[PDB]
Amino acid sequence: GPHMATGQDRVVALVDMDCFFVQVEQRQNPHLRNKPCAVVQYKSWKGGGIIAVSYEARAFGVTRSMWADDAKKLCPDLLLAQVRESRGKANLTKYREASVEVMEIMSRFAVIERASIDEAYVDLTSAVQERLQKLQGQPISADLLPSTYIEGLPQGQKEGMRKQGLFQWLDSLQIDNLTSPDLQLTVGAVIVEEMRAAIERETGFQCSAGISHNKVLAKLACGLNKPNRQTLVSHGSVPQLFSQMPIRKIRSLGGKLGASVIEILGIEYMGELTQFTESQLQSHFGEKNGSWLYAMCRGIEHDPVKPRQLPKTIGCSKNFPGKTALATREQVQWWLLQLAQELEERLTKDRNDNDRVATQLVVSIRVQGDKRLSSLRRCCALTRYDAHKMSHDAFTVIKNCNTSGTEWSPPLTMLFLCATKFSAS
DNA sequence: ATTTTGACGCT
DNA sequence: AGCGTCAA
Ligand SMILES: Nc1ncnc2c1ncn2[C@H]1C[C@H](O)[C@@H](COP(=O)(O)NP(=O)(O)OP(=O)(O)O)O1
Ligand SMILES: [Mg+2]
Ligand SMILES: [Mg+2]
Repeated sequence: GPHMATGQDRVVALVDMDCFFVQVEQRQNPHLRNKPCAVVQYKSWKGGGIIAVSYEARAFGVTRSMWADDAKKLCPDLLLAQVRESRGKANLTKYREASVEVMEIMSRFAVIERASIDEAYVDLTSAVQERLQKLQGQPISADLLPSTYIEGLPQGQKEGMRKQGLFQWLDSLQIDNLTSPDLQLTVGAVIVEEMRAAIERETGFQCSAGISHNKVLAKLACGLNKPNRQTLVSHGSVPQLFSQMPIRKIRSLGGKLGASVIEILGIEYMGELTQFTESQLQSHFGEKNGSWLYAMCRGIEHDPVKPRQLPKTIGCSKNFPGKTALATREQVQWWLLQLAQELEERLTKDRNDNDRVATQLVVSIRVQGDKRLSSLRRCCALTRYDAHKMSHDAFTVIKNCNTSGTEWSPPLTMLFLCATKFSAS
């Protein structure tokens, strides 16, 4: 009762851009706007591989990882934008720069955690407290929440349903209580409406958001009403929401760990986890995972929003599948140089922008026939931002993988260079 | 022969 | 450190 934590101490939002790379391309090229569209990498093999899909194209069944040639079978009028190629490889600079546009806007509202190229968490707890003081007990008009869904409501047209749910929620709020978690989430949603309006006004890009008490629930909430909408998941909404929620839908449970939860416990839904003691869950999944699951299935998580707006690593990667695998020393050295030149360009820009220098170079390769994605991943010192030195050092680190008694055997099917371990500069 | 990323955990 | 998991 009075000593049972409820995980309602923070207001956390997760903002995630809608079909992000597509919107970047649609801003640049108005002919792509409001069309079935996808972003592809490469072209010669099966029309290229799709990495982002507009909602209009998703209605035809087009998905990420599809070859463009097959997507065209589902959607004959599908429009395509190609990722830039530089030095023989896909180059993601346009999307990294568009991401910075969005992150810098979000950072005006609160400190952010950059969780991917297109999404960030924000801890709105302080901002909500401030806004609740500026409010002075006044009620919250539905007009301040024009794109907000309240998960679980209404209870007892889709825009009409959205407004019915919001009306039920607001009618039940105790606006007189500055410590009420539900009121805090509501003010958080007002702030997120403002943040999302600023992103769209200042970049042209639309996004969705989740508002809840922790990162996992905010991320889950965000996807409930994509695109171009935001969703509030209250603590009270958790039992019903989790009662039919597949375990794999919760962040970190979409892979082998989640599959093992399902198999070992004989359950399907997140809510079913409440029927195990913390010790039982720790016995199956480890101390850390077990405690995390015990709290998470009750809607409780403590993972903080970390104050980090910039990536911690800067990497360059290229696969050489099938016949294109690298079988000569000239080939390996040429491609290591291509990757190192892109890396040097990005590192020099990062140093000028962000007052830091990377100090370690990680080199990773895959050899043809290896079942693992990396046959070798080894580090060396990164002492100067020079592409020829970095590529020579990478070659020195990998050269003893060549079992050729000029030739490279087995052929290399992947090269990867990554700068890590930044220090102030 | 989806690829190109990038954070964090384990030992 | 090097390897693995998870997800964008
Ligand atoms: N497997 C992959 N390989 C390469 N790039 C990928 C990728 N998955 C995503 N990206 C890139 C391209 C994506 O645009 C971007 C963000 O990924 P999301 O937020 O997971 N998906 P999006 O924003 O497109 O649609 P939604 O409205 O459902 O959020 O990351
Ligand atoms: Mg997105
Ligand atoms: Mg995303």
